[PDB]
Parts: sequence; C-alpha cells; structure tokens
Amino acid sequence: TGIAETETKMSAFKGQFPQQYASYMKNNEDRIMTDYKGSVPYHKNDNVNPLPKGFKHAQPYLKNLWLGYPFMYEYNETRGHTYAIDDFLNIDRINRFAADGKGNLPATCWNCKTPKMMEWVSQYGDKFWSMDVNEFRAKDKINAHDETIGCANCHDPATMELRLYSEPLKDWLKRSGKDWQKMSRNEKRTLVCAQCHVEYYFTHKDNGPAAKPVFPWDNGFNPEDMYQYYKGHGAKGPDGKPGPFVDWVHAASKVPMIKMQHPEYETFQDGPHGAAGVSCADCHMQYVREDGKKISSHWMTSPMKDPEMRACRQCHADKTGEYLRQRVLYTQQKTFDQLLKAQEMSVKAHEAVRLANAYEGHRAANYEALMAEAREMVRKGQLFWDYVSAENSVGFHNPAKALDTLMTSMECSQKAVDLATEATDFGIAPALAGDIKKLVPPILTLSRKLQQDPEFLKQNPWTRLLPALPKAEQVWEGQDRA
Amino acid sequence: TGIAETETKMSAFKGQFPQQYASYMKNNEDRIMTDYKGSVPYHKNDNVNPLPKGFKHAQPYLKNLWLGYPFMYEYNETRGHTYAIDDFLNIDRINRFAADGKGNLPATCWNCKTPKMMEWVSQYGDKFWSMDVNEFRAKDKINAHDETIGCANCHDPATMELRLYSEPLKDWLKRSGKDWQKMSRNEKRTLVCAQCHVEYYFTHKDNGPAAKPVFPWDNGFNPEDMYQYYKGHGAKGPDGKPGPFVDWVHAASKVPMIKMQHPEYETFQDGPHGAAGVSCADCHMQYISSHWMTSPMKDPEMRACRQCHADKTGEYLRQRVLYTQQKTFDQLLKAQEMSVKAHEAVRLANAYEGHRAANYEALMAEAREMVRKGQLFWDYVSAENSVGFHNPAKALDTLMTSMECSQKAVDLATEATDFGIAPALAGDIKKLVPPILTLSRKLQQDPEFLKQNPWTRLLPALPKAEQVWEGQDRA
Ligand code: HEC
Ligand code: HEC
Ligand code: HEC
Ligand code: HEC
Ligand code: HEC
Ligand code: HEC
Ligand code: HEC
Ligand code: HEC
Ligand code: HEC
Ligand code: HEC
Ligand SMILES: [Ca+2]
Ligand SMILES: [Ca+2]
Ligand SMILES: [Ca+2]
Ligand SMILES: [Ca+2]
Ligand SMILES: [Cl-]
Ligand SMILES: [Cl-]
Ligand SMILES: [Cl-]
Ligand SMILES: [Cl-]
Ligand SMILES: [Zn+2]
Ligand SMILES: [Zn+2]
Repeated sequence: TGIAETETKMSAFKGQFPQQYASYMKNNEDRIMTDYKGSVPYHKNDNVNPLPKGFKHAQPYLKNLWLGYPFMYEYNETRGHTYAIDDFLNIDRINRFAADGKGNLPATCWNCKTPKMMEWVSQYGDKFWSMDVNEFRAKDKINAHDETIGCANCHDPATMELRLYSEPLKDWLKRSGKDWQKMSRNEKRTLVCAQCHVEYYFTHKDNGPAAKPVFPWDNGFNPEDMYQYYKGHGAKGPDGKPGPFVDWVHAASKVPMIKMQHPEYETFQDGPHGAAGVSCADCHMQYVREDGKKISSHWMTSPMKDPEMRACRQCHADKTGEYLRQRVLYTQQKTFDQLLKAQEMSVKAHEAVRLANAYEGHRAANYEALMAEAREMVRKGQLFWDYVSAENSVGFHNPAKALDTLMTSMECSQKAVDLATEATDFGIAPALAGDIKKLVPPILTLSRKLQQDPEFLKQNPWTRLLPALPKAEQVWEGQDRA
Repeated sequence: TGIAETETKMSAFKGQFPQQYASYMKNNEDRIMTDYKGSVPYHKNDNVNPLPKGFKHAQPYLKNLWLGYPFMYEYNETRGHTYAIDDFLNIDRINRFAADGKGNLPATCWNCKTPKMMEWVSQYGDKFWSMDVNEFRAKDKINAHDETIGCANCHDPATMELRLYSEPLKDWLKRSGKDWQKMSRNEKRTLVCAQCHVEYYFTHKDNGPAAKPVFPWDNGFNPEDMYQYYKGHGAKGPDGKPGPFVDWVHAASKVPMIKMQHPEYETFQDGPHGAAGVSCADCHMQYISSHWMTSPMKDPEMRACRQCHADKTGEYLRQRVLYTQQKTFDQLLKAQEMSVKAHEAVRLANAYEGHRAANYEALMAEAREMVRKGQLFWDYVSAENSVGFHNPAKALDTLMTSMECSQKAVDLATEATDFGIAPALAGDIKKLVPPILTLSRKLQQDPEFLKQNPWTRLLPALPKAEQVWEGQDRA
C-alpha cells in the first residue's frame, strides 16, 4: 500500500481494506451482554441498578477496595476498540475539575488508546510520559473517532504485516532477548494483543524516565511473581536502594497497595489454550466468510455472543455451541462466586488493619512486627484477587490459575485479619465478627464531584475517611475545554 | 468360552485370553512412584520417612483429621488390582487383635475387592452385609491371589461382554431409571470402574438391610450435593424420621463426620474429559485393550493420551497434568490445616470455662456443621486419586469452599466463647496440634504412647491384647 508508515487515521485504510474495515466497525456494537461479560459499559461495582447502569454480576466492594485511588470514582465494563478514546474521555478517573485543567494522571495513560502514540513519542521522546494526560485531549490534538485504536496499532501500513507500535512490549522483548523478526506468525497473533491487554506500571522518577510504562514480567507472569517483582522498583531510600513499588496508599488501612490491570496475556499464556500454542486471534479473530471470501474477523469482542460458538469449532468440531458455552460457564460461575468472597475477605482485612491502627487499648508486645506482616498480607491478598478481577475472562482463559489465585488471596487476607487482631491483644476481635457488609457497607456511588460535598462523604464510614475536595466547576467535558 | 458365569478364579481365563491376562498381570508392578501418585503403598500421612514408608508429597494431618475412625490407624497409597486382597488383609483398619477374632467392620468391606461377592450374595442375601468382615478371611473362604479383583468383575465370562457384578451400582441404575442393555459401549467403558471407584456409605439398619452399600448420588455428584444428601439417611428418631447420617464422631471436636472415599466417578464425570464423553478406559486402558490399570503418568510418552492429543509431546501433556496437581496438592494441605484448626476451635470452645456469649449454643451448632461440611469438602478432593487432574476446576473450587467452611467454624466457635479462645488459636496450628505421624491399634493399647500427643491423649487405651490375625492365618 501507499498508506503512510505512521498513519493514525483508521479511515485511511477503508478504501483498500473494506472487508477488514467493516468487520472492525462491528466493534461499535455496545448493546449485548453475556452471562458475565459484554459490551455495555455498566459501572462494575453496581449490582443494584439494572442495565445499563448496573449488572447482576457486578462486584459490590470495588470502590471500597480502591479507596484513595482514581478507580474509586469510576470503572466500567469495556466496549469495542472504536470507543477507546470516547470511554477514555468520559471516565471520571481523569480529573476534569482542576482550574489549570490538569487530569492529574500521566500522558502514559494514552499509551494503549491510540496509534498517535508513535508520533507523540517521536516528537517528545522520554519526556512525553510524565506530561499531563489532558495536554493531548483537545480536538486539535486527537480525533476521538478516527485516531482511536486502529489498524496502525497492529499493522505496518505499507505491507499490512503484523507490527508492534508498543514501546513497553518492545522494551520487554529487548530485555528478554526476543526478536520480532524471528517470531512465528502464531506468536505474533498473540503479541499484538499483549501490547495492551496486560498488567503494567508507571516508572518512578528515581529509576528512569518518569511515568515510562513497564510490564512487570522479569520474575515471571504469575501473581506471586509480580508480588515478588514489586518488592523493588519503587522510590529510592535516603540510601539509594529502590524500595517496594506503591501504586497508592489505601485511604482506610493506609496499606501501600499494588493495582493490577487487565493481565489477559499473563493469565492466558500458561493456561490450557495458551500453553498449547493457541493464540488470542484463534478465538477472538476467527476466520469468517463475508462477501466472496475468507477474512480474519476484526470484531474483537466476547466469543460468547455467538450461540453457535463458531470461533471455537474450527478446533472443537465435534462439539455443539451450547456444550462449549456450558463449559465456559462451568469455570466462570465458580470463579465469579469465589472472587466476591475473596473481595469480602480483603475488605475485612483492610478494616482489621484500620481498626488496629486506631486501637487505643493495650497492645501485644510484638505489635509493630505483627502489623508490618498484616499490612504486607493485605497488599498481597489484594494483588492476588485483583489479578483475577481485573482480568476479563472471569477465569476462562486459565481456570486453574484463577481459582488457585483466589484461594491464596483469601488466605493472605485472613492472615492479615489474624495478625492485626492479635496485635491488639484480640481487642478488635468482637467487632470483626459480624457481616463485613454491616461494618463496612459497600460504596455504591462515589465521584469527583460528590467528593466535593462533606455532607455526602459522611453517609458512609469509609467515604468519611476521604478529604473533601475544593468546590469546583467542571472544566472538561469530552474534548471540550470549558 | 465355557467359563462359568460366576467364575471367581482369574486363572480360569488365562488359557483363552493370554494377551489380556498378561496385561492384567502387569498390575503386579508396585515399584514406581510418579510425582503425586504411584504404586508403592506408602503411608499417606507420612512425609517424614523414606519410601516405601513415606513420601515427600504425603498429607501430614490425616491421622488427626480422622481421629476416632479406623482411618487413623492406616491408610496407604494404592497398588494394582492384583493386590486388592493382600492389601485388604494387611490393613490395620480391620481389627486383628480381638479375641473372638472379629474385624469390627462389615463384610460389605469385601464388596469392591473380589468376584466372590456374587457367590456370597447368592449364598447369604442381604444378611451378608452386616456379617463381620473376618468371617470370609480364611484361605478356605477366599484365594487372595486368584480371587482378587479379576475378569469376572467386569466381564460376562461366557461372552466376555462388559458386565456389572455390583449390587450398589445396579441399585443406582435401577433407582435412576437407567438400563445396562440400552447403554453405549462408551458409557460402559466408564461404568465398570464406577462399580468401585466412587464414594459410598453403609446403610443404617433403621433404613434398610444393615450395612448394605449405597452410592449417595440422588442429590447429584458434587460435594454440596452429597453434603445435602447426608442430612438424611441416618438413624431414625422416635417419629420414624431418619436423622443426618454420621460415619463417626470426631474424637477431639465431637463433631459427627462424613467420610469421603475415592469419588473418582463423581469427580470426573462433569470434568473436561468426562463431560465430553471420554471414558475411564480411554486413558487407563489404552489400545487389544491394555489391562494395566495404573497411573498414565508412568509413561514418559503418554501414549494413552496421544490418540486424542496427537499433536502433543508426552512432556507437554505431563506438564499440563502437573500444572493442576501441584496447585491442588498445595491448596489441599492448607485446607487440611484449616480443618484441623476448626476441629481444635470447636474442641477448645466445648472445654471453655470462661464467659460464654448469650447465643453460645446456636453458634456452636453452626460451628460444628461447618467443621463437618468443610471436612466433607477437602476429603472429597483428598480421597480422590487424581490430585485435581480428573476435574481441575471442581477440585480447586471445592478446596476453597472447604477452607471457607473451616474458617467459619473457627470464627463461630471463637465468638461463642466471647473470643476467650482467640489467643489460643493464633499460632501455628502445627504447634498447638502436632501432626500424628504414628498411630496403630497396637500402639493404642499403650497409655504412655497415647500421652505423647495432645490429640492421641484424647483416645481411650485399648485392652492389652495379642495379635490374632495375620494375613489369612489365625494365631
Ligand atoms: C496498556 C498497557 C494500557 C495502559 C498503559 C492503560 N490502559 Fe486503559 N485500557 C487498556 C486495556 C487493555 C483496556 C480494556 C480492558 C479493561 O479491563 O479495561 C483499557 C480500558 C480502559 C478504560 C475503559 C474501561 C474502564 O476502565 O472504565 C478506560 C477508561 C481506561 N482504560 C483509561 C486508562 C487510564 C486513565 C490509564 C492511565 C492511568 C490507562 N487507561 C492506561 C490498556 C491500557
Ligand atoms: C490488533 C488489535 C489489530 C487491529 C487493530 C487490526 N488488525 Fe488486522 N489483523 C490482525 C491480526 C492478528 C490478523 C491475522 C494476521 C495473520 O497473519 O494471521 C490480521 C489480519 C488482517 C489482514 C490480512 C487478511 C486477513 O487475515 O483478514 C488484513 C488485510 C487486515 N487485518 C486489515 C486490518 C484493517 C483494515 C484494520 C483497521 C481497520 C486492522 N486490520 C486492524 C490484528 C489487527
Ligand atoms: C491497545 C492499542 C490495544 C490493543 C493492541 C488490543 N486491545 Fe483490546 N481493548 C483495548 C482497550 C483500551 C479496550 C477498552 C475499550 C473501551 O472503550 O472500553 C479494549 C477492549 C477489548 C475487548 C472488549 C470489547 C467488547 O466488545 O466488550 C476485547 C474482547 C478485546 N479488547 C480484545 C483484544 C484482542 C483479541 C486484541 C488482539 C488481537 C486486542 N484487544 C488488542 C486495547 C487494546
Ligand atoms: C479461546 C480459547 C480464547 C483465547 C485463546 C483467548 N480468549 Fe479471550 N475470551 C474467550 C472467552 C470464551 C471469553 C469470555 C467471554 C464472555 O462473554 O464471558 C473471553 C474473554 C475475553 C475478554 C473480555 C470480553 C469482554 O466482553 O470485554 C477479553 C478482553 C479477552 N478475552 C482478551 C483476550 C486476549 C488478550 C487473549 C490473548 C492473550 C485472549 N482473549 C485469548 C476466549 C478466548
Ligand atoms: C485451536 C486453535 C482452538 C480453538 C480455536 C479453541 N480451542 Fe479450546 N482447546 C484447544 C486446545 C489445544 C485445548 C487443550 C487440549 C489440548 O489438546 O492440549 C483446548 C481446551 C478447551 C477446553 C477444556 C478446558 C476447560 O476449560 O474445560 C474447553 C472447555 C475449551 N477448550 C473451550 C473452547 C472455547 C469456548 C473456544 C472458543 C471460544 C475454544 N475452546 C477454542 C484448542 C482450541
Ligand atoms: C467400593 C464401593 C468400595 C468399598 C465399599 C470399599 N472399598 Fe476399599 N477400595 C475401593 C477402591 C476403588 C480402592 C482404591 C482407591 C483408593 O483410593 O483406595 C480401595 C482401596 C482399599 C484399600 C487400599 C488402600 C488403603 O486404604 O490403604 C484398603 C486397605 C481398602 N480399600 C479397604 C476397605 C475397607 C476396610 C472397606 C470397608 C470399610 C472398603 N475397602 C470398602 C473400593 C471400595
Ligand atoms: C474392569 C476393571 C475390567 C477387568 C477387571 C477386566 N477387564 Fe477386560 N475389558 C475391560 C474393558 C473396559 C474393556 C474394553 C471393552 C470395549 O468394548 O472397549 C475390556 C476388554 C477386554 C477384552 C476384549 C478385547 C480387548 O479390547 O482387549 C477382552 C478379551 C478382555 N477384556 C479380557 C479380560 C481378561 C482376561 C481379564 C482378566 C484377567 C479382564 N478382561 C479383566 C474391563 C475389564
Ligand atoms: C472393584 C471391583 C474395582 C473395579 C471394578 C475397579 N477398581 Fe480400580 N482399584 C480397586 C481397588 C480396591 C484398588 C486398590 C488395590 C490395592 O491393592 O491398593 C484399585 C486400584 C486402582 C488403581 C491404582 C493402581 C496403581 O498402580 O496404583 C487404578 C489406576 C485403578 N484402580 C483404576 C481402575 C479403572 C480404570 C477401573 C475401570 C476400568 C477400575 N479401577 C475398576 C477397585 C476396583
Ligand atoms: C484422561 C484424561 C483420564 C481419564 C478419562 C481418567 N483418568 Fe484417572 N488418571 C489420569 C491421570 C493423568 C492421573 C494421574 C496419574 C498420576 O500419576 O498422578 C489419573 C489418576 C487416577 C488414579 C490414581 C492412580 C494411582 O496411582 O493410584 C485412579 C485410581 C484413576 N485415575 C481412576 C480413574 C477412573 C475411575 C476414571 C473414570 C471414572 C478415570 N481414572 C478416568 C487420567 C485419566
Ligand atoms: C479422547 C478420548 C481423549 C483422550 C484419550 C485424552 N484426552 Fe485430554 N482432552 C480430550 C477432550 C475432548 C478435552 C476437552 C476439549 C474438548 O474438545 O472438549 C481434553 C482436554 C485435555 C486438557 C486440557 C484441560 C486441562 O486439564 O488443562 C489436557 C491438559 C488434557 N486433556 C490432557 C490429557 C492427558 C494427560 C491425557 C492422557 C492421560 C488425555 N488428555 C487423554 C480428549 C482426550
Ligand atoms: Ca467488554
Ligand atoms: Ca499495575
Ligand atoms: Ca496407586
Ligand atoms: Ca463415604
Ligand atoms: Cl487510574
Ligand atoms: Cl517436587
Ligand atoms: Cl475403615
Ligand atoms: Cl468475655
Ligand atoms: Zn514437590
Ligand atoms: Zn463476655
């Protein structure tokens, strides 16, 4: 093709690739829900209101578990790639109420949202990352419709060969001694998704260019590996050694936490399909026959939307769609039910540490050592459930790891409850005895605008721990500065 | 063939079936251990001693968890079918120290160990079940080598067609409206193993012929199903209503327990293979049909798997098995630890002398139930011989629920004492309740031995008595 190697416009590909383009346009369907997933952007913590506000399979405790982090404001089920920027610009996680108009998040937040990344990294280099996210938000900076996730994110425009635009994934391949050119078509059919559907973190300024994205894979891809990995890479001590990494300090328990984000690749690669050489594209980009021929479907969505499960039957030819669906649900039902329980246990763990920190009664002689261990268990337990929760398959990508991970999560949280309780000489035991939902009610609603209202914050024991934000008018709506 | 319809002597088949016979003799290999299984009968709770006594992947807490039940005496890894009787007659679970020479276990214990069952049931009818196990133990009653599990257990001797000898399995098929003659060859290739590789219980006399074996499947095959099933079928109260079934009362916690035994069928049937119509025989009796029924992991090339998984190497298949087993084994040990803590919490609460909570009795009743349920759940996984592989998701989900139940028991019992016992339960459970490495019927005769461990100390000393049975020999 004659399309520019750096083309950011999806529309530039339509004329020469009408079939793949029209298929990619189906990502605009945001009306169908499946049993646990789907394309309606409901609030992931809302199991009270019906669709599309909430959902029967929402996670009630999310806001509590992320108290003090932007995810306490908004976090929704995902839509197709065509809406990435729209959703990016609607999310309350990015500050829209600051006078200077700053989002209070790094420009790195654009990293997995647009092909424009190539041009921005070319222009700004290492310095792009820590610029404010909202410095690239106006209509003259990005076209939400045409420059959202598109063809140039996975294809070399000139040859249409599979190509990585991703700096952090390229960093990883470089670090691990891998080489794109020597990789199989098969491996590439997974790696293009691994540019974005992974857990990541923002570089601390003591260790490299501020906010440069990193995939924390050096210790391995499992939750335990990541937990071990995150014992380093944080801020340096007066003595220069990087301490443990910290995404935020929980506003209730004051525990230094790690946030997990969509670890699809890490979860799937050692699962029953991933370990066998099956690629993301095999299930999510099935060959389909449309208008005279066989194309790679570019509708990247839930395979459960198709009652016949065609995308599975090129390998599971002897199975009916219903059978395959039931085997998916066989795992998801179990994973979802246990996840909710690991989440309650995590909340109780946070509450135990919070109660112990506030405990005025006589303490155990080894109080400080007990609390230090309790905090670490809160952090570890949460990293583990989040690793499963944040992952979009609800256990199907890797059933055994999901369930094993949830079980370890709960064990860690329970250990935090036990240690913190012992630290107070069991003074806080009675309180921790009830329904955790009574002591720490799930936070259904919480937004940047609401956090401006003291009388709102008082309505829940945990929101009560947040500071009131300055009374302020909304300054950004979508791409309009106001 | 001319072979008699209830021929019990395996050797009667050697002549017309040398190939299958020699293949079945391969079950005599009892030397190889795999990563988690194998054919060396090591003591399943012993992770201290060398093979063939212990193993690095043993379950340290078993004796504690079965305190008050024969399984506290001996429980070993399994050997091939050819040794069923030998192992049956060596086990300390059956009493060998009684003057009258009784084993103190029902003859039903023979049910899944010999074809002679057909003749015995024909001779005694339902009176057979409750007779003492040792009434059929002498050489003149059974040939340990020729009449152990054999050809007649799965084959109609005359035609060699697949056939069920099992009363309990036939009972089930009859109850559930199923019919052998209308069943697929495929389904039969699983059912012959389901005659024995399942969870079962002994009928309480109030509800049917004493000790008749039943497969508790009416509520479904899952652990929750069985737990619900066992809310009934126990002893009747004055109004004739059967109470909850109980296998034994835990000697420490005094909780009425349910024992799970080798639920291979129940576990595997809704797993990734079982749900897909794959049979036990497909993996364990690879194509003649190999009659070596053992661990498929003994074969580095995993031949038995590659007629379906042709594009995979043996190493790959092995790693995928281990991917599940290692996770299942690690979590099991933890569920077991939590179960011990739950028993100990209920025990400490029962003994508690301090201020009780006003709703003590209701809290304890729920705590006990949770001990019982938690244990049924881990045992369902532990007792099963695949260490998670037959059904990875159910195994792990089941272990997680088990732990949840046990933790609930700890919480309820603790709350019942107004938290007076909380400090006592805070440490390493292995310190407060040390694993019982060694315990036998002979040792339980010695008070000084019993004092060596806080839980064996809760057992009564058995009468000083000489051993009366060894193998099939009286003494
Ligand atoms: C790749 C390494 C990414 C980084 C860096 C950021 N995001 Fe992301 N984002 C990514 C994926 C693969 C997905 C879909 C999967 C999922 O579970 O969300 C998303 C999704 C979003 C969304 C929509 C869903 C929601 O969270 O409500 C938003 C609003 C979003 N992302 C914003 C966002 C922000 C603020 C980031 C910086 C902190 C950020 N993304 C980084 C991939 C990646
Ligand atoms: C990653 C998220 C992709 C996006 C964005 C786009 N494409 Fe794609 N494409 C992707 C994969 C993994 C594959 C399979 C390649 C293989 O060798 O198996 C493809 C394939 C194509 C092809 C080749 C013909 C076919 O198999 O259909 C074409 C012509 C193509 N894709 C076009 C295309 C267009 C026009 C896109 C923007 C609208 C586009 N792709 C985005 C991965 C991804
Ligand atoms: C960054 C450049 C990405 C690449 C490369 C891939 N994905 Fe993605 N995906 C990304 C984001 C930010 C989002 C959220 C968009 C939003 O507006 O919420 C998604 C979403 C998905 C979904 C859900 C779509 C739905 O209908 O619900 C799926 C199923 C999905 N992504 C899959 C997927 C696959 C298979 C990819 C490789 C071929 C892939 N994505 C690449 C970000 C990016
Ligand atoms: C087949 C065995 C699959 C492979 C290989 C991959 N995915 Fe998957 N994915 C699959 C199923 C059956 C589901 C559940 C769908 C449902 O409705 O429950 C998923 C889920 C996802 C999602 C979430 C979809 C949504 O509605 O937002 C995403 C984002 C996703 N998968 C991405 C993804 C990636 C990155 C993969 C390679 C690393 C991958 N999938 C492989 C089936 C299969
Ligand atoms: C080939 C590229 C495949 C596609 C497309 C799908 N599956 Fe698959 N599946 C495949 C392999 C190689 C395996 C492991 C067995 C092996 O030979 O190594 C599987 C396994 C499963 C299972 C069993 C595991 C479980 O979770 O119970 C299920 C239920 C399953 N696959 C379902 C499934 C679905 C829903 C798919 C479409 C979305 C699908 N498979 C596609 C190979 C391939
Ligand atoms: C079928 C319904 C059976 C009943 C009734 C009894 N046993 Fe069993 N036994 C059965 C199987 C499928 C196996 C091998 C699988 C396993 O996990 O053990 C066994 C094994 C034994 C063994 C050897 C292993 C051991 O426990 O050390 C012994 C000593 C044994 N069985 C004895 C025994 C007793 C005493 C029974 C009555 C209480 C009994 N069996 C019943 C199948 C079945
Ligand atoms: C169950 C535990 C069995 C024992 C004990 C014996 N056999 Fe078997 N046999 C069994 C199965 C599940 C099958 C497969 C049947 C099918 O239709 O697929 C067989 C098969 C045979 C055959 C048929 C030829 C073959 O496929 O090998 C023969 C001749 C045979 N078995 C003989 C045989 C002998 C001699 C046994 C005692 C030593 C014996 N079987 C025991 C199940 C079981
Ligand atoms: C009762 C009549 C049984 C039938 C029918 C089946 N099995 Fe069995 N099996 C049974 C017992 C009592 C034992 C333990 C024997 C001992 O001395 O410990 C076993 C053992 C096994 C083993 C383990 C053998 C090893 O090498 O470790 C396996 C793998 C096994 N059994 C499988 C199996 C299969 C596949 C069956 C159906 C075809 C089957 N058994 C039937 C009791 C009985
Ligand atoms: C293939 C997918 C299998 C099916 C179908 C059945 N079994 Fe299985 N079994 C399989 C594996 C890979 C293992 C683990 C072996 C190891 O060494 O870890 C097992 C294990 C068993 C055992 C224990 C073996 C031992 O050493 O004692 C038994 C007794 C057993 N399996 C019995 C059994 C039954 C009754 C089945 C049908 C219901 C069955 N297996 C199916 C592989 C597969
Ligand atoms: C046909 C009769 C099979 C034999 C023999 C074995 N497997 Fe299998 N396997 C089979 C099916 C139908 C499936 C589910 C996929 C589907 O099409 O529905 C599987 C799945 C697996 C998996 C993935 C699940 C997991 O536990 O990770 C594995 C790892 C697997 N099978 C391994 C395996 C082994 C070790 C076998 C020999 C002992 C074996 N399979 C035999 C079909 C059949
Ligand atoms: Ca979605
Ligand atoms: Ca992260
Ligand atoms: Ca064995
Ligand atoms: Ca039982
Ligand atoms: Cl954020
Ligand atoms: Cl090991
Ligand atoms: Cl017993
Ligand atoms: Cl008190
Ligand atoms: Zn080991
Ligand atoms: Zn009191």
